[PDB]
Amino acid sequence: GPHMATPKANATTAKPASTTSTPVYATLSNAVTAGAAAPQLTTLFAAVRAANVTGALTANTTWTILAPTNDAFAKRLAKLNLTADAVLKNKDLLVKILSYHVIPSGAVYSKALKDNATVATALKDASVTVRLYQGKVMFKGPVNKAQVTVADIKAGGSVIHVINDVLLPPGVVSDAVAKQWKAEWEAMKAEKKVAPKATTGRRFLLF
Ligand SMILES: CC1=C(/C=C/C(C)=C/C=C/C(C)=C/C=C/C=C(C)/C=C/C=C(C)/C=C/C2=C(C)C(=O)[C@@H](O)CC2(C)C)C(C)(C)C[C@H](O)C1=O
Repeated sequence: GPHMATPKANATTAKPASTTSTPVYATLSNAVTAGAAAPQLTTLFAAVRAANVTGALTANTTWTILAPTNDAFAKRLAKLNLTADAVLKNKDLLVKILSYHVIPSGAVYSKALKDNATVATALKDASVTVRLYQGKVMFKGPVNKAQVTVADIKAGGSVIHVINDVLLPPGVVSDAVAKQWKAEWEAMKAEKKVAPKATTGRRFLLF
């Protein structure tokens, strides 16, 4: 018989903006404005904003982002012995790192939260392990681990958690730095062979 059909098409865009002060947010826009007003996420917002990724934050969008306090960046930065400006100007690294900070896996649930339960980030070949301790959600990766200090941030459409430290993907950490942590396991003397991929430390001041 008569078997004929047609294609489909649909799309929309919006750029809302409203600065308010309340315990519960209405949408992503509300969440961002909240963190932006507080210096607690100065560094983070500094990268997230400059990165121009905020555009992704829309309504009816379920996502899990990690907003680590300033101390976090200052910690990992001091330990890695690197410059922030060099990265701030480097869009490549900006999104490269921020990508991991985000979790497209979706709003995690306490019921699903487990010790072995792993989470997949936006960055390919990047995942973290879930850990339960003191009724808190702890994260652990291949290099450097952090713990969620304040979570359950009332948001609209999406959800964000506050961490004390920040985590970085494989390859971003230098050999020397990464070695400092590897030494802990090296002491055992029983693992697989691993080599570097890229180096870092290219920045000079000029007036
Ligand atoms: C862009 C983009 C993509 C990628 C987008 C990324 C990677 C976005 C990253 C966003 C972040 C990281 C947002 C963080 C957004 C973070 C936000 C909104 C954080 C809010 C934090 C708050 C309100 C914290 C509050 C408190 C604090 C901090 C305390 O310390 C307590 O004491 C008090 C209390 C009140 C609990 C894509 C790949 C999908 C491709 C798309 O085509 C596209 O276009």
